[PDB]
Amino acid sequence: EFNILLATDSYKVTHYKQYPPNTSKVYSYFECREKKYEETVFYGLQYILNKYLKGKVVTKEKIQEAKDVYKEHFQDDVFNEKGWNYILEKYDGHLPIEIKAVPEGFVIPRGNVLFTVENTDPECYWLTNWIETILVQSWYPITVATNSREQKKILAKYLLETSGNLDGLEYKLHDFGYRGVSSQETAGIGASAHLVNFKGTDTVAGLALIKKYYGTKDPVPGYSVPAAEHSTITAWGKDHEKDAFEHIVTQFSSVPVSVVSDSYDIYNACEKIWGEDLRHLIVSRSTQAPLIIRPDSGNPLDTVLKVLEILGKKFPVTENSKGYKLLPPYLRVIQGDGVDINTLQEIVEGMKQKMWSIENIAFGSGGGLLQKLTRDLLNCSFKCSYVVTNGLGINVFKDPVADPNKRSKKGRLSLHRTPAGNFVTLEEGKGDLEEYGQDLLHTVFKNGKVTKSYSFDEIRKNAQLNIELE
Amino acid sequence: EFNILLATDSYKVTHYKQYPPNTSKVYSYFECREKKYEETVFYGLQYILNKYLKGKVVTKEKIQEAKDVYKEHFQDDVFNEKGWNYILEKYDGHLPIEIKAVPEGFVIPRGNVLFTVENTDPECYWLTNWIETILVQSWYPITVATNSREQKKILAKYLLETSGNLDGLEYKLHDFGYRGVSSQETAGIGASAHLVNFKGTDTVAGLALIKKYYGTKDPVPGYSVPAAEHSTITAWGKDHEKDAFEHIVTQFSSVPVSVVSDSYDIYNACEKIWGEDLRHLIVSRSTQAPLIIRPDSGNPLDTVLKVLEILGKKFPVTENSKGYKLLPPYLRVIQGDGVDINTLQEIVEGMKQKMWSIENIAFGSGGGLLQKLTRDLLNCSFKCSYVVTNGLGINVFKDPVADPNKRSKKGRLSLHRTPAGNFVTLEEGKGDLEEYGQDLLHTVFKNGKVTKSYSFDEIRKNAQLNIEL
Ligand SMILES: O=C(Nc1ccncc1)[C@H]1C[C@@H]1c1ccccc1
Ligand SMILES: O=C(Nc1ccncc1)[C@H]1C[C@@H]1c1ccccc1
Repeated sequence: EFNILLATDSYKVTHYKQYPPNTSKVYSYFECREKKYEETVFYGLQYILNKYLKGKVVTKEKIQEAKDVYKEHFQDDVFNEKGWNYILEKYDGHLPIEIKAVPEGFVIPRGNVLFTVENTDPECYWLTNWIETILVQSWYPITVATNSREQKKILAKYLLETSGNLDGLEYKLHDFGYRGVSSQETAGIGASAHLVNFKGTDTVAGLALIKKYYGTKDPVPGYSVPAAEHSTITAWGKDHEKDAFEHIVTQFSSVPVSVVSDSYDIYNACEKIWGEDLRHLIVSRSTQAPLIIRPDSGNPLDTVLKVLEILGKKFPVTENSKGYKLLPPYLRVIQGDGVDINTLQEIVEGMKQKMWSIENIAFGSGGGLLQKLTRDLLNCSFKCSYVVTNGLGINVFKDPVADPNKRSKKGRLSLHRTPAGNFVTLEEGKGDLEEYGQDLLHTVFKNGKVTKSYSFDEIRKNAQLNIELE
Repeated sequence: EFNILLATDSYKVTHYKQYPPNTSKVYSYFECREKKYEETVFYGLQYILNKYLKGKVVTKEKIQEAKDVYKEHFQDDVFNEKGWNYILEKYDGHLPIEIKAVPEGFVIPRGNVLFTVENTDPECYWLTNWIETILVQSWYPITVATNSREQKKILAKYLLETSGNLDGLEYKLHDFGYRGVSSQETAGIGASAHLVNFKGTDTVAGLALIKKYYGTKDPVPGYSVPAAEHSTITAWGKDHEKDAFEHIVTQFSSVPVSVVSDSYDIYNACEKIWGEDLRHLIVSRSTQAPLIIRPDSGNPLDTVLKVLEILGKKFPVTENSKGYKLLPPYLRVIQGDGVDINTLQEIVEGMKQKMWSIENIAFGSGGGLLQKLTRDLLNCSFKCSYVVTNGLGINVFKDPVADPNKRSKKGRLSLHRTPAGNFVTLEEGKGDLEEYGQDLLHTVFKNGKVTKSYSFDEIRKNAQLNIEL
């Protein structure tokens, strides 16, 4: 049982006593603060609204539980029982909050308002920032989606250059991160964010999240193929690696199959086992059912290049129309060790310099894709910009003397199109002057109800690369 | 509804067809592989066993659900419906698996077996590695607990050096990480791991997890105090920072209170607002209720030193018996911006060089404590080391030519004390020779039941520092 009264930073329990007396409104906003990663994919708020914020989220039992915990946690009675009881009694436990947000999947430059939050009842001035903690966790799906999309840009650039098209782009970066994230819940959220950009995942948790909170026309948003792990090779005994390989490709003779080949000696496996002993089982395969050789150790670039060099001398290689080398269609490689945005770039550039088409390769990324990310990467941050006290609206902000990068925006905010068609965030309520047309934010949550939402299909469309659009 | 059939890496769905025919046993183990972090705190498995693995985890509906998902996900029928149905029918959906583990809270050098997993029914040879993905997520609480403990070592060293004792050590690193982690579930897990070493947290989710899965004799495992955020200062208006400060310290006059002081100018706030205008509200406070000034921007070391310098000239400073400067007991500082294990070390060393006692300072850490960690830090890894095929046991392993650091252990494993009192992992079933005393791994899970559990108090005792001991 999730309890929103226990889902905030402890200190926020004490904030209702700290605001100016007679404050009726606290209005706050989220941005990926300006400080690469020049643009961000807005994704993941819909999950939070539906799972945690909507409907009757306050009960008598939840109030009592919070009261009991905080009494011990603070060694003192500081919890706002009356304020929560008010929400329970007046609104049947629905949060009197309004949230406006940019559409999910939208690609927005850094330093723009992405969503805003304010209380709709003056008694609940304290509620706006109570829910900061839970809303700020949107940093994670935003950051995974953004970083995944940046890798898609790299792949698109090199695939286009070496092959002349973008065929298969959406399968070129595969999610291997299930074991390498910090929890089951994180796995689902992160995998779903990667699927905004790609269709390949082994993190099964992502599928159910998308189906429940977003939805797609297709039965599932992501796909995989049969593949070995070291245990299914090594279990055969060291002297029987060939027997393992033969068994596995024969079991999966009519679908693609990935086979980890570095259990003992990746180079021997490629040149002698695949390239000689079992070559007859590989050259007979369909182009719809390639063997995908998987190295998993060594310097990622050096190993990929050597694997390709080996395979190129054992199998028929062609030269595509762009002048790049191409393995036969029944044979491909996947590099799934040590892959992050930096090493991805290094590998594709190294392949290009050695005249290997990016058609030859796919990438798997685990920790690099879903775990090795923090809220600091995009400076995802939630701040109060406007309050009303004694009936007077005041534009408020922070501006620390030793770090201008932490300055926050002032007043009521709105998001607009500029005359050149770019985004601009207007501060100090200046959107009301109507010199920049209509506010692009939409009300997505109001008084316990989700008022606007997006399918996963629409999110994917919003998050497309320009090069995909053209 | 969590469905264990959907809680694995997709490729594992296909592995039942890949093992050698006539394989009746797959035995696997977890270690923090040797490659700084020389010893690791084993913590978090009990959470996973109880939340996800125990009891009736297979149902007819869960089997059909997985069958339906995998058909679309693979565009093919590759799912082992028969194998899962066997578990449902024979074991009432309880997993025929045995897991043996070192006690939670134990501090073990890198490269040792921490837990092992094996099937208890020959039909379920494939199940051992099905659950690799979910068990390997134990890397997270192990790594948080370990990294938190390493920071405790740094704090203990410098606190002892500058003050002569370790009073308050368990409150010196406070968890600020709730907003900076990737999910609600991660928040609870990570916060609980930090609480193995410390008692201060604002990540409330950690308390409920500990209460549910571990338990403590005291009502709660972690504590906090009232504190401001920028919004409760800035809401007063730029020209009214002093009014906000005054209101807040007066509201919380008899308890400790942390007040963020850098909204506009941290140095002005310390020297003029706290140090002059409101000084009378500070020097009147109890030792049990200090003002805790909180900078939150600028170079962490430079800002801490400048804050201390300012306060030292506006408030009476003493020199303790070790020769280090000490603020009055009603005034302390907390640095809660940009703190990780590296910058923590930098700050305490810088303070020491400038003759400031570590008694003066506490640290808050958020992303650095709970998020900026990966499975690679301690090389947490799960590997098959033993199989039985055609009734014969075989010791198995990987040993990639280009990376000896990825070599895995061979055969049946056990963990023992050495004659000098250290730890050793015995391979190839050599523990059976009985030359190294009892195996330190205990059965914690067998056939759907959690067979051995630890309280959070026991875990804390096991994870103590030597200096504490
Ligand atoms: O290579 C694989 N899958 C694959 C390959 C090519 N296209 C799609 C999926 C799986 C063996 C890789 C894997 C998957 C999940 C975790 C760890 C390793
Ligand atoms: O300083 C604080 N708490 C504190 C201070 C000293 N001892 C214990 C807790 C809270 C204001 C810090 C905070 C807490 C949670 C998230 C972000 C920032």
